[PDB]
Amino acid sequence: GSFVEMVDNLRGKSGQGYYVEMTVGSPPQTLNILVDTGSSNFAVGAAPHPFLHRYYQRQLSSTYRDLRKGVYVPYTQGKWEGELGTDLVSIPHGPNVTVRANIAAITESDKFFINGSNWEGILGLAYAEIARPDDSLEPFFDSLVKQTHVPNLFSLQLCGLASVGGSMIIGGIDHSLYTGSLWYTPIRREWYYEVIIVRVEINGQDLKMDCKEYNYDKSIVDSGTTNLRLPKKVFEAAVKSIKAASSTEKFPDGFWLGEQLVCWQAGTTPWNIFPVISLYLMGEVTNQSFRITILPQQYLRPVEDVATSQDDCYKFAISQSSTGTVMGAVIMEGFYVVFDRARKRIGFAVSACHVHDEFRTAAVEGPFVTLDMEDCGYNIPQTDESRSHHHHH
Ligand SMILES: CC1(C)Cc2cc(Cl)ccc2C(N[C@@H](Cc2cscc2Br)C(=O)O)=N1
Ligand SMILES: [Zn+2]
Ligand SMILES: [Zn+2]
Ligand SMILES: [Zn+2]
Repeated sequence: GSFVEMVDNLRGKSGQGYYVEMTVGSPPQTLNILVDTGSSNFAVGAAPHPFLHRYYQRQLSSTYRDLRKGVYVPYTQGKWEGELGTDLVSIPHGPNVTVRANIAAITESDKFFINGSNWEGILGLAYAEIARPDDSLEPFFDSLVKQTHVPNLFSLQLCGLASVGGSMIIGGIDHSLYTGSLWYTPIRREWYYEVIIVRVEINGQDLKMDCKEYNYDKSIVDSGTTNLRLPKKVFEAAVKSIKAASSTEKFPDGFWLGEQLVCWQAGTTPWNIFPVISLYLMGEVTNQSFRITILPQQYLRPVEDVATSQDDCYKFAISQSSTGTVMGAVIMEGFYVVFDRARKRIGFAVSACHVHDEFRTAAVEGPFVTLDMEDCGYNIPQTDESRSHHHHH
């Protein structure tokens, strides 16, 4: 389990995320577990399901312990529930260690497991504050670091239903996985991997919004979300600008809504008419920022259709949010992303696995200096619910 032993430890399907192999219990049960930086629970399918043929069998693990407490996790479009416990956990293609970690055994779920996902669980890599049922349930990566000498850092190379590969390096940075500059942006608060967007450009034109609109009500880096997701005012601005550039094509509404493909004749897709998008992230130095630039190849995603082998067909992978900006697989695929928990920051470098345009490339570039501008962070109104709960830690 060197960094060479962790290179190419991820796999996935397109638009259904990336998974890593983990062994739970003794004797080991090997399971394919989705890597999810936008959540904080380790949870694994643990009863029969029509879309699963393997799951975690608690009864076959001699080292399993029941915490005698349930957890229930509702999402916008489904849910899971289960029994908490602890078991022994290792990553065959990751560090050479075993840890005792919390595991939610998923006993029931709705619209969580889909047809041909090929993962049987979720590895929440975010921080304790967002773990269910409360932040006292220690997340997997926190247990890894407290129990071993593994450095407090991990990095993801996610390479661009269709197969996809990648690398999760645990406790390090592998220079083979990126070229050129590694740029860091501060983690704003340790809950999600929350960051601050100071500027957005579409083919060099500034959206000119109050910078707080970009981060309303947060901006996060989330490997468990497919799209780039944008607060509604920002989404409208961006689509208006993207439509302007590509105006030689008049797409149906449903395309802009992510509901419909649009096609061209095989090999003739007019990429040059779709703009690059640059997101400027707050730099470590107080005046500075740096930009990540994504190609339209990143935000226009291919689906090989069924009455269409003659055609190249695409889905628009930028969608509206009412919960902030989410930089999902659409952003991360271009990049080597370093989650530097130890130093409270997130690095970006251009990935060595590159989905590149004939003329242009996805880029990581700085610094850019701002005499002033602003605090671009948004302060989420504090509920009485969140104010009262004690955090004796
Ligand atoms: C992290 C995870 C699995 C959490 C989740 C829970 C539920 Cl109930 C439904 C969809 C998702 C979900 N949706 C992704 C798409 C997706 C479905 S499976 C892996 C991925 Br990435 C998204 O909204 O972009 N992601
Ligand atoms: Zn293996
Ligand atoms: Zn108290
Ligand atoms: Zn607490």
